[PDB]
Amino acid sequence: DFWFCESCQEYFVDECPNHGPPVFVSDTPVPVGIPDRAALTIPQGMEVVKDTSGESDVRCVNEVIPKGHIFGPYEGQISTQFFSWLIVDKNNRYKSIDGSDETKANWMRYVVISREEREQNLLAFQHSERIYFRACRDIRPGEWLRVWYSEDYMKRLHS
Ligand SMILES: [Cl-]
Ligand code: NA
Ligand code: NA
Ligand SMILES: [Zn+2]
Repeated sequence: DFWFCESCQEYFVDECPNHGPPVFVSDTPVPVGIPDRAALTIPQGMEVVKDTSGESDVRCVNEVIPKGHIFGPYEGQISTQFFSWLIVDKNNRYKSIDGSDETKANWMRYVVISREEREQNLLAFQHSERIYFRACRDIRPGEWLRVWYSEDYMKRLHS
């Protein structure tokens, strides 16, 4: 697996020759199995906004999230067969990562998937059989997170 530099629109081994290594943002540590575990894992600088209708949305708060920042991995149940992400395993077979159980998943389950290219600020991709989201532009405080599939990820899933 090779990381993609959003700034250069090129791939690299482990360190971009012009921007350096990938920058990863850690989830807030929360023990698995506890109530509302997923929402509590939200990194500092982000907020899970739950409404009275039971729906959730996620926003940047406090400081800009720079383009290229990586979030994840997406957590949940992994199996061969509303919150399901496909991965292509080492044996060229599909596996599904399911964030349905809020006690086992992480905050990324609440990220809204949007096909509107104007609002997208995250791109989903696979690295080492896990799903990550990378900021495809700077995300300013108050901006809602909106994810779509990276081109490489869509090309990978067609196999
Ligand atoms: Cl990918
Ligand atoms: Na932030
Ligand atoms: Na959501
Ligand atoms: Zn670069």
